[PDB]
Amino acid sequence: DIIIATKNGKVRGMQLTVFGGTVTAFLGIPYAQPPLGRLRFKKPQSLTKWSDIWNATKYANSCCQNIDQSFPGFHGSEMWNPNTDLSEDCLYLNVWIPAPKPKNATVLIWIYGGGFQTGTSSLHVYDGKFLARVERVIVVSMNYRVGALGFLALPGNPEAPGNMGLFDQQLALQWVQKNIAAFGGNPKSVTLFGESAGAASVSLHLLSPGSHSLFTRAILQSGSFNAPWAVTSLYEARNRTLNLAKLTGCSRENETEIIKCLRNKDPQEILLNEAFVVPYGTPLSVNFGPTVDGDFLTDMPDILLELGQFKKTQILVGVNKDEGTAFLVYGAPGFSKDNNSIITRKEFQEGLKIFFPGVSEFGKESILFHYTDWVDDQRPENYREALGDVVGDYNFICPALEFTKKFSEWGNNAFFYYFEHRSSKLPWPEWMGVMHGYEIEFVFGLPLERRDQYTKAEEILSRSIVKRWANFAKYGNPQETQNNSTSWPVFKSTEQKYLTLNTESTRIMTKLRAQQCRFWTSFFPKV
Ligand SMILES: *[C@@H]1O[C@H](CO)[C@@H](O)[C@H](O)[C@H]1NC(C)=O
Ligand SMILES: *[C@@H]1O[C@H](CO)[C@@H](O)[C@H](O)[C@H]1NC(C)=O
Ligand SMILES: *P(=O)(O)Oc1ccccc1C
Ligand SMILES: [Cl-]
Repeated sequence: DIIIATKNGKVRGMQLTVFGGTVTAFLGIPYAQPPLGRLRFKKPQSLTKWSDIWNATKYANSCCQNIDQSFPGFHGSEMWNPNTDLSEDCLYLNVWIPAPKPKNATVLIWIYGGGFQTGTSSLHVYDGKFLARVERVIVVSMNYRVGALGFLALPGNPEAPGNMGLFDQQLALQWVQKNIAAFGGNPKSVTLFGESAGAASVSLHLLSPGSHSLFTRAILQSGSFNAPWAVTSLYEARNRTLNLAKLTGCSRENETEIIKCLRNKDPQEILLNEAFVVPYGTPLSVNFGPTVDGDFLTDMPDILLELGQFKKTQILVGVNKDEGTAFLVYGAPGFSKDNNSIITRKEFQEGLKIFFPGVSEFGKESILFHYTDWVDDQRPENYREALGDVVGDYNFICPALEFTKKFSEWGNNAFFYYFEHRSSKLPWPEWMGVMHGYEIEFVFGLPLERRDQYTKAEEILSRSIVKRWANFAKYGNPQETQNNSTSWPVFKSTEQKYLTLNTESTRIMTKLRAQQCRFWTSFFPKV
């Protein structure tokens, strides 16, 4: 039997055999009072002590959320869908520790993406047993509230102050601080890592004074707070909270009464109205996400970044070669996962309307002008490739690069990667390339399991990535020192060196998407 005593009480785990070894999993440990009843939309309350033991032997409830129903039965989309019961009672976390119990282990804390609207820690691609086994780090991941239940904002008013889901994450980092030493973890060596909204979450913890002392280093996969989908303004969070109230018939005059009304609704009624709090949406709509609450976030984060107001430490940042492709089949005319999606100039233009609904005629045209000046000729996939690049560059790549330059300008070592490998098992079609979210299985070490139909070259690549991530967490330096590897250089501004990740040749390059990103971060914010 394997029992650990934590501040709030005893917890029992279970033994897992991985790679001829053993890993101890503590799945579903509670870290806050369930935010039910009068607690909905509030910050998370600390947990009530318990006698007896807590059986942490299965993944807990996932947080209430709408599910992707565009491709029922298709693994490509359903692998991201929640794999545990949905419930408002969902504030739990997981711990994987190597066996035997480590002495002073570096800790990796995972934060999932999901556009702040979806996600759960219990996904197969976030299984931390491989990392614990192979690198002897301890892996932690938590569930946190998403959508309106987690980001509904009536700013000021503590009944629904905004950013609750970010505070869920923060209370969990706190739990690691007070508890991880009992699991053989080193609270002084904690690395946050996350992807998409997870990565943008990590970036926000870098700015939040309440998070400063709760971690050491940070890894941001395909995401940062300066991404255009990442932070809702005070003015439009307001319109959204109100619109949600009208739709749900909770429009009151006393703001606190509106919240009280919203508290006596079935989550389904709130989930089903979330999508219409906006006049026109995009496949990348974040209807309820982070705001400037004056608490977790004390000012507009672009200002804090620009002015050096963040945790001074090392960061590891990167993106995938075809970030934008994933989103083209959730709306763009002429696009399908089931054919090669050769679209026309008119389908491209219509495609911008989908992705940039609120921008001017001139704005959509400026994008067209920048991305359609090509050569030879008359290449049928021109418009197809270009639209994917538009969405990728604007939503992910350029803000990640920009974040990194700005962060590095204040003295800290930063490391940038460009993930170029399309998985051998990718269920999506070839034209969609190296998709958003498909580096994760490599980071978490799935290809190490050689019964899982990955090629050997993928096993090797994953092993190197796992080693780089682990060395970054342990030592702030994402090198692989033992197997004649390419050194990964710091990303300085001006020089802007980055490292390519692929199965064949690993290369140092400079100035990723220079021309494109010049268009986005300099010209485009003016339109
Ligand atoms: C673990 O490591 C830290 C250094 O980061 C040290 O301060 C702490 O005392 C160590 N605790 C032990 C002995 O496990
Ligand atoms: C609104 O109602 C709440 C709950 O009864 C009360 O606490 C608050 O003081 C009221 N505020 C206003 C502006 O009437
Ligand atoms: P992530 O996979 O969470 O991608 C989304 C989805 C919806 C909205 C925004 C974003 C970044
Ligand atoms: Cl509080």
